[PDB]
Amino acid sequence: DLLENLTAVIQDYPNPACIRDETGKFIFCNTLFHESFLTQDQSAEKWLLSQRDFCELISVTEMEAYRNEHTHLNLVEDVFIQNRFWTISVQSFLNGHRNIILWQFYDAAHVRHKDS
Amino acid sequence: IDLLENLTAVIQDYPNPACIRDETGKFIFCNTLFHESFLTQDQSAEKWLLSQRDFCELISVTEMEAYRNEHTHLNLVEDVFIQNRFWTISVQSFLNGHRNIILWQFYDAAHVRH
Repeated sequence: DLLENLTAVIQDYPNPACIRDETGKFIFCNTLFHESFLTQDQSAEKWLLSQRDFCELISVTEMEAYRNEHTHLNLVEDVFIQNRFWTISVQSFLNGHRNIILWQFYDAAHVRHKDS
Repeated sequence: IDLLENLTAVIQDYPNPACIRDETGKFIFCNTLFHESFLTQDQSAEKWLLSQRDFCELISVTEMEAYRNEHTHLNLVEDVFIQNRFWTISVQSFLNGHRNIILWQFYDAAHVRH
């Protein structure tokens, strides 16, 4: 199914990434997500809740991404986490009516905007 | 078990046009919405690309990404006019074995929060 395929992509993905469901559960976090963020033997949820400003930002972005903006690119830009600035894309995928939400973390300097 | 196969499955019925190109510039897969939005006459994606007059930046960015040895960049090519409307196109490279594949995803716009 979609979840298995997305997991396979993300686990071969060379930056931190994770998959969530509509309930806030972290379904899967890739190796680099663990190595970047989960270095206190802590759960992804505990990590998230410890990052006040980021949690507040990504919570709203994630709701916008999966409820409204399936055809818009949803980014949280230039957020400081774990001694670096990140930019995070948030995208939802449907399996039937089940939303599967992807967070992909990029170095903020590795995301470039440019007109046509 | 291919990265390419898994990625194809993810984007197949995803509600944005999206396509995958190989490192040489061949279209290797276009999703359903890509066909519906862009290939309405069953023309090749290759001919559709050649017809575009607003693709200078997209093409330049894609060439650079096609040869990258690291796969962590996201390039957003904003306000590309195709036919009669604007798209924002993201460009990402993925490792498939030892070669690169390039994913284009087509959005109505990018929404940035700080």
